[PDB]
Amino acid sequence: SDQTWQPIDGRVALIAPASAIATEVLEATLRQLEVHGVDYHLGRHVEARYRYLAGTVEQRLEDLHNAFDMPDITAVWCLRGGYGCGQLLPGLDWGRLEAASPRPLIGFSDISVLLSAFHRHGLPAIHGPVATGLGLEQQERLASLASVSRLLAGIDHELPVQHLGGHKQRVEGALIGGNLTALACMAGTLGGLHAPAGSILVLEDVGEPYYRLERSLWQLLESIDARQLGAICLGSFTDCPRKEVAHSLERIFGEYAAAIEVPLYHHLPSGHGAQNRAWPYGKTAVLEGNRLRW
Amino acid sequence: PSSDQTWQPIDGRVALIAPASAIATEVLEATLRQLEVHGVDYHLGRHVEARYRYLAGTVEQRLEDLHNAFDMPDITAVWCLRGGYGCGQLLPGLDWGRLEAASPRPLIGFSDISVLLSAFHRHGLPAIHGPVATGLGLQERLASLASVSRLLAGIDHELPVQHLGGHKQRVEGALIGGNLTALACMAGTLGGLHAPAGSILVLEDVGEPYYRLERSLWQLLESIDARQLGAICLGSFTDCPRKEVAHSLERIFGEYAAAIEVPLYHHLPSGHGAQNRAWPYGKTAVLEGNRLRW
Repeated sequence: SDQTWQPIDGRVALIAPASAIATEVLEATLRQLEVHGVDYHLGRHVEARYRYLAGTVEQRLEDLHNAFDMPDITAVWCLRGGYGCGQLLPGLDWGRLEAASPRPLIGFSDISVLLSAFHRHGLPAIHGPVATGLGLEQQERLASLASVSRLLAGIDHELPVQHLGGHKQRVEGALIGGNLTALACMAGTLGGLHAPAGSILVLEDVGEPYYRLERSLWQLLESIDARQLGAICLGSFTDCPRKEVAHSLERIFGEYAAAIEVPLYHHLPSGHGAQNRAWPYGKTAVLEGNRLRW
Repeated sequence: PSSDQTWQPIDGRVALIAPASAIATEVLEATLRQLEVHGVDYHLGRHVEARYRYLAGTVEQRLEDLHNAFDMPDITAVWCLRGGYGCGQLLPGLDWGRLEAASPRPLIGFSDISVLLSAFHRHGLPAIHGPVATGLGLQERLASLASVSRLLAGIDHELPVQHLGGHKQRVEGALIGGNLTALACMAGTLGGLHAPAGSILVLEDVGEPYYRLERSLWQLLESIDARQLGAICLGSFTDCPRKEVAHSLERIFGEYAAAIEVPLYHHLPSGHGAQNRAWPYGKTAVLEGNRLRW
């Protein structure tokens, strides 16, 4: 059953590399982790505030590095996205991270920037709910949160997806992407999306008018070797007001996919709505039939 | 000497084009009537009334008009009708040789048009950051509109500024920049900001919460040789809601300017408010005390 958590072996490091956390949401999160018998390590600066950021870059870097020093940690679950994790990229000690035993980094939204950087450096990661999702359709939300422990245990390996137009085909490549806006906002920097040839580019977003999505897509595709992608795979675009625009969002995305001669898929249950099922970031997967399979 | 509301004659013909967002018919008509009141001979691009979603026609249609503005021998300025979104889309197909072959005809606009201003500067073509032509068809506003003809005629040479941070010595370099969001959205692409060493980076924006401004600023500065800039000079940040954020906008921009060790000025009367005085894009200027001069 998909609301059922798997035990998480070892300990989960909780860090806040992006936006600041409300105290009551943090405590509610920890109580839910305890319900589920999850042993955790709370980063020492998770309650820090520096404007809307979870502390200074230096504070966030200390917590992320500490998460990689402890030997019993088997996963690093980001508490909140929002904005700010790209700021850490010029300070990360990548060598200290490759040397630690495997511990997938977990999150979505702004955390997409760190997922991509991790993939570039050969480190495991998971695109899924941030841990404060625990402390906030309700059935779908609960299945999404449960999906993290289930993926860490290796017991889920597929999601449903639909091919939009085109023709029947099989696409195999690395799973990359996440939040369109966050990733576009790293183009031209050291944190630009890692997009090896053949990759399946997953995109989702929230809270944007269509012209801002198009602008972001144009930038992202112009900044990578787009024509060498295997596929573009849309998750959800939630709370994105159409405002009388003549073309649907799928028409716009379809025009871009056609321009680069890459197939377009959609309805992956991934993003900012109730459906946000975890998927392994940077692994080889296959688009076949009605699913994405790893 | 003349009042800032007093236009100068524009000799020859002004090409009106719409390389970004679509144009409302009534606003266009009022624009043309104001040009006629001022004795300005104009030519409307064949596709300026095109619509393709929110864009002023397809890429091919807009390229046809832009190219035509450089093919016609009697055109002495190219005044963009509206910004909004879309002119970066023209960069892949733009024939620079065709533009460079034509007699001098400054490109005028702001907002999204900043993207084209920068590309023109990279190709040694004259340009002006100031009101788009539809601003005519909608006292400080009138002075802003008059400043275009006055700058084409070469009679205005300075704008007021105020020092905000960093060293107080004279800065001399090329005037670059414009809209922060639009320029950040070209980072990592063929249309990225042309930012030669020593430049004075002007920035303005509208309608953004502070975290989005910071995200754009971090991207733009990380994507250029920021440390080699001469200065950052802020225009207006119009309708940018603070919403309880603990740090002021001046504090945030101060922190970034300090991080790259570049002096920071503000209160340039340039942007999306009533104060949008024209300045020469890509021209060498001097920033000293309470003035920017060229």
